[PDB]
Amino acid sequence: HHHHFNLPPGNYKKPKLLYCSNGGHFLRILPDGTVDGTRDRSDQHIQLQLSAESVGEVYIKSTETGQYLAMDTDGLLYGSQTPNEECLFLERLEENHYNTYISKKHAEKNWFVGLKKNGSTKRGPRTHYGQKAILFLPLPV
Repeated sequence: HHHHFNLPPGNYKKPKLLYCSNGGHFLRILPDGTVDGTRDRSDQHIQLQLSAESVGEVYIKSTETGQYLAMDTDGLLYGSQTPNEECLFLERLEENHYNTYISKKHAEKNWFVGLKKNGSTKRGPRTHYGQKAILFLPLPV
């Protein structure tokens, strides 16, 4: 492991909104495969079904479109029509409270799912432990 194994509480039974502490955006996977954040709680593309692969590993799937959150080779989040290596994230507790999502594929590089204050996703290399951008709270839909 390149990362700790503090796991967040909760389960994957229900879809979640992934609310980002940073700008208060919900992670959104748009139908065209774009990923960003929106503050609009009624948005139909922020309802995400997480599911476990191995313990601490998740897929993050748009319930609306079926797209999997994925991070590509250059660290960009995208919506994938099919689950692939890029779609696995290490879901961890952070600051004893939040959820973070580390690209499994790029775990050694500490590439996280992150939203900027302006609602744009962070590119993997731009994310780091310590950032607000990487901190998510899974909220009930």
